[PDB]
Amino acid sequence: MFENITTAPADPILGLADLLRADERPGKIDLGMGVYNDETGKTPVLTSVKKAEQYLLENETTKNYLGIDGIPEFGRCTQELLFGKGSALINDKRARTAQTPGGTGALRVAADFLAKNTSVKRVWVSNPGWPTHKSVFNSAGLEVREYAYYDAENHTLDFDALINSLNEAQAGDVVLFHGCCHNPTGIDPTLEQWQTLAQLSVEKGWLPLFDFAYQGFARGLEEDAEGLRAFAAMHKELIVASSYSKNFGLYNERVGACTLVAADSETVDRAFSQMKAAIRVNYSSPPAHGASVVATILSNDALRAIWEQELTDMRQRIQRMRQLFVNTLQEKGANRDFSFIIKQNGMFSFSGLTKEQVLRLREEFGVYAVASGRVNVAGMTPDNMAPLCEAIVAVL
Amino acid sequence: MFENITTAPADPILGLADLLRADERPGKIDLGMGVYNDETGKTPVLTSVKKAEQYLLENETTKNYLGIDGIPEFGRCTQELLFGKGSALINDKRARTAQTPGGTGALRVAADFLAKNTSVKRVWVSNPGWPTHKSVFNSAGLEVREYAYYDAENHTLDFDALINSLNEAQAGDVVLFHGCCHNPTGIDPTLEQWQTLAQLSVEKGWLPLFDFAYQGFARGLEEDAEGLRAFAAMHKELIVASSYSKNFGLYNERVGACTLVAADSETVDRAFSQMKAAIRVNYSSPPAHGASVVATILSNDALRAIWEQELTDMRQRIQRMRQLFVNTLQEKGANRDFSFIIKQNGMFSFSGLTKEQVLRLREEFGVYAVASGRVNVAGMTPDNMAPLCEAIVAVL
Ligand SMILES: *Cc1c(COP(=O)(O)O)cnc(C)c1O
Ligand SMILES: *Cc1c(COP(=O)(O)O)cnc(C)c1O
Repeated sequence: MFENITTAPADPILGLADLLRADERPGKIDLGMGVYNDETGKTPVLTSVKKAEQYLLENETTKNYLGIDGIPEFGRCTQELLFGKGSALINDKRARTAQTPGGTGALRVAADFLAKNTSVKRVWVSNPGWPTHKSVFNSAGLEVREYAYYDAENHTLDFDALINSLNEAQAGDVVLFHGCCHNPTGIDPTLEQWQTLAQLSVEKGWLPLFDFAYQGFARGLEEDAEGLRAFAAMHKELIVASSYSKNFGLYNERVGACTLVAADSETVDRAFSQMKAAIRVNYSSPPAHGASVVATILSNDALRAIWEQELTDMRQRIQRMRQLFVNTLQEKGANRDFSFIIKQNGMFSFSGLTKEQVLRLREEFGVYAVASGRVNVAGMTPDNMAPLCEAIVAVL
Repeated sequence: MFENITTAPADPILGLADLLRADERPGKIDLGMGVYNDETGKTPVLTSVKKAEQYLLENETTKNYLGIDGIPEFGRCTQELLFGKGSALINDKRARTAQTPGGTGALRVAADFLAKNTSVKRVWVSNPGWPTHKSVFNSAGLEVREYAYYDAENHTLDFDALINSLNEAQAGDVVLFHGCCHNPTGIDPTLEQWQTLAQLSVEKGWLPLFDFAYQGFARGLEEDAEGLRAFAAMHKELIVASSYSKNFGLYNERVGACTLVAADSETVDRAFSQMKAAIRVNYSSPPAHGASVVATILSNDALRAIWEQELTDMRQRIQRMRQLFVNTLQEKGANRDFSFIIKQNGMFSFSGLTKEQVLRLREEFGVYAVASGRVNVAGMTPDNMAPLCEAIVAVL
């Protein structure tokens, strides 16, 4: 039965891991996958997380199955983090949250839910964008369409082209937006642009689907959610797929959530029962450990304070590497101006390097980036900055 | 968009949890979901697990993403547990294992893999059986067919009817077998019957898919895998979905595996790349905690010894509750003979109660069982045995 199965094409992002371990030479620099590194080039477990794990080890009395939607406290805390402490969506009980295995798992659950319970046939994603989006929605039987977003010549958000691109989107179509720290451009809409988009969305009857994997990496927890909250004030329905992989450094514990919002509590509950049905035939119930860590931290004043400071330190170290990167590039004979990199937020930098330049950096310099020219700034340290910039200057 | 979504039908097994919390009266007895309870009626964390979690808390240095297939040690140890220490399947590198979120997650991964990478169109499951099987395979677009299995009049495995039922199965069809502790009959084929089945399977060209969620609950770790090993000796290809939810008491951490076997290493690797592609568009990579606990225990001689003894104690307590159940039933005026319950292995008892009797036990006695008449013996304690048997005798 398996004689004729064909080898699967490598993943443009996940596949980098395979090439890295395969490469033996020393001095390799991993600027591929979006993982935070500290000044020493390691991805440590946060102190707040270690303390929460300590608490769980001493107070946990059973590993008995969680409900299909997961830990309730986790859901409450996630909703507060997304919509704000005293949000009306929470007061009117218009939102339902299912704990899922990572933000990717939330997208999959959203995809299966939409495919068999609604008339949705098309999902609009940005270009440039995150490849996994297309792969996940296509796997559920939904077609993916792309909308313009980036002005490569001016290194800015091409709002005009974005709006014109979306005019081709019909009512009932799903439009996916990155909450903040757009992957991979790092360029987000201003509050006024978000407001215009929220207004345009209601008017044309689109179903907003927010992918929120970097809350806290742009400006702050509350500020980074302003766009989403702008939409939530106008819309009766929406979907939010969020992840705690980066802001909690819980990558491998797979901690995320899929939040559903409807016009009222009876409608959301009815729709949510079908979301649970989708989860039931996938992994049944979610993994407790990671989500339990998040709930413990967010619900304990002391731990939350420590975590929030650790998040701030991560955001600040990336900002510093971002400025050291630009300076070191020009300092070593940078062919052109890379000041546009300072205005990008998040872990990445959409450098503008071509596919061949990225390939060359990999083969003769041992520097790994994504073929799109996306580099992980969070992967830069004071130690690898010099050799890193020297390789880039050599391929320009 | 969500105005007209219909409420999802309740799950025959998972739904019991919702009715239990909704029921306020005291004295409720949960004999529904397959979860182990100790003499006190609680589902404790195993001591070996607590020790492994202790080790992880002190030695873990990062939560960085695991590869798509999970922790390699976990896979190695899982293969050894399934096929035996020095198995030829392991020597010839004919098997590939992906760590998955629970045994249900492994089934889903197997389902998606088969649906888009092979000609498989039909999956054969037993009747009586486990409802989630049909739901998972149907969700992937595969049709489910049922084969006879139980002799309700003699409380035995109707081998004749099983064979005749499967003659309608064509080559290229998938046939699902429960490794041991058949859910819900608790009646497994003898070694000789397994051998006959392995022989019949090869001859008719079926693709075996084993669901192994109770290894160690029938007779022992090695003995419980004899059937599977009988098949693995004859077949060139097969699939095994296993779970550590019960034998490790790690229900909510979602620890399972999907093992693929092919004629040779180049074929399995090629086919496995497509299995990873299936996982990639679902949850990306698996949750580390639970699987890391399992790997730690199985690879440490000291911890493994403690765990194995804890497994033995669980199996033995269930056997004792099984005999106390029968005695207490006749002792209180049991209408008929329930000695057939002693010969069933695993956590359950296929009692023979009708749907109405089960409904009545629930509504006026507060005793919860599955509509199929399946009762969780592992949920019985010396404390609830009396009231439990009195309710059952009243509905007979
Ligand atoms: C990292 C990321 C996610 C989710 O990641 P998980 O590891 O699955 O939690 C989702 N969307 C984008 C754009 C991301 O960068
Ligand atoms: C319990 C069980 C499983 C898997 O359970 P998970 O909780 O998903 O690990 C699979 N098949 C049967 C027949 C089971 O009883």
